[PDB]
Amino acid sequence: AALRQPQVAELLAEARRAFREEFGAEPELAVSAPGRVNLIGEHTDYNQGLVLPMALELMTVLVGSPRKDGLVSLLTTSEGADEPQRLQFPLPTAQRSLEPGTPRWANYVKGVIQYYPAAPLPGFSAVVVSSVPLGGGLSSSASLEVATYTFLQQLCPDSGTIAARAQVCQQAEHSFAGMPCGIMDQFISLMGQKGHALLIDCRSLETSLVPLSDPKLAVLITNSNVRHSLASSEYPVRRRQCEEVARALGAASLREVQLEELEAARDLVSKEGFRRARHVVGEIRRTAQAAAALRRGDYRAFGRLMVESHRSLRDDYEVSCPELDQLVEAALAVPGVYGSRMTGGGFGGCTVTLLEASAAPHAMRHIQEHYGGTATFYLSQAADGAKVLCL
Ligand SMILES: O=C1CCCC2=C1C1(CCCCC1)N=C(Nc1nc3ccccc3o1)N2
Ligand SMILES: Cc1ccc(C)c(OC(=O)c2ccncc2)c1
Ligand SMILES: OC[C@H]1O[C@@H](O)[C@H](O)[C@@H](O)[C@H]1O
Repeated sequence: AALRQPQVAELLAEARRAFREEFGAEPELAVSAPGRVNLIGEHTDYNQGLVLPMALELMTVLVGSPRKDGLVSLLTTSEGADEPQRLQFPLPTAQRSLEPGTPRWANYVKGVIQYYPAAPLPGFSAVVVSSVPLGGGLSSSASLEVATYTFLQQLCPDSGTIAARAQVCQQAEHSFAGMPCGIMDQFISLMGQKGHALLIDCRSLETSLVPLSDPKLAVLITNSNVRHSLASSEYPVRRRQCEEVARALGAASLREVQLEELEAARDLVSKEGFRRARHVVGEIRRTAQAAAALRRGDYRAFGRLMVESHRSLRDDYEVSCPELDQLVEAALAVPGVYGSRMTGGGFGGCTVTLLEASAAPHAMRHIQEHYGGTATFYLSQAADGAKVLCL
């Protein structure tokens, strides 16, 4: 009974009802954008590396209608949202630009509106709902940024590219939520497809849609139900650390750097600096193998790379925590688990376990009553990206 069921028809239903009640009318548009689990490729995106996320059935829905009066009126019904649940503001102009503040959940919608590249953007009324656990490491913020962006395209079609929309959503994250993220979470929330993982090349911005085509197996996502303080603080520190190496090795990005390179050039960089880049340059290689493992149906190599990916995160990148360490070591003990790791930024959030669909229900007995803290489970079919339903 720890396993949360998606209930996506219900989430749209609740969003419509709450719109009709709040604004006096049926909403004209529904949009959705999913949260994400990163199978492997941790802390590689911002080092121009490779990531292998898939989109979750956990999503953010905006239901809404254009206004004439050039203002934005928002209601969120998400339980975890900080108060107030409602915010109204005028559209930004040459004169007045939006600014982050209170409430925080609105900062994501403001940021996307502030950097939306097309015109003219009319005002709108919208209800915001999400089944993505808020700050639980499955990209609630990217799904609300991308759900917002998708709603704005219905108001004012952009004439742009998938990467342009990801960088808009990424800019809102940087400027309005003070989180200097890579492109992974936005890219996956835009481009996900049911029954596929998405290999992203964060140097070239090439993307591959890789079938998840053994249904014998599952990905179990485990919510540790913690966020440590160091989370917010440490993500940029790591990022600045990766960039100092790249300075010192005359590389424009760590991507360009290979493990033979870094071992021969230690003297050039810090002992921390060398171990930060040892993850990244290590990780990027492990992903490329994990992609090529997935296509060959080599579940057991992908598994083992995954554990390497955790051990590099835990020991070299130091962005795991005892709770994650303990959900991973606990998963890796269960026969038919190919692999387990922390996913996303770390310091709390979720693990992702690759295992047999028959073995998965053994785990949720076991994890719940052999996990120090409280487990929540998602059994994730790989899902669609950003979607529109005309109402
Ligand atoms: O405070 C933090 C720390 C950083 C991680 C982060 C949280 C909070 C920020 C604002 C409210 C409190 C939780 N929210 C999100 N994301 C998000 N808030 C949403 C609201 C409605 C719909 C979808 C949403 O996704 N991320
Ligand atoms: C990394 C990897 C390698 C191989 C396989 C078969 C993988 O899993 C799926 O194909 C799959 C996952 C979840 N739901 C359905 C299918 C994953
Ligand atoms: O794999 C680490 C990831 O951490 C995420 O939470 C962040 O939003 C991504 O851009 C990426 O840096």
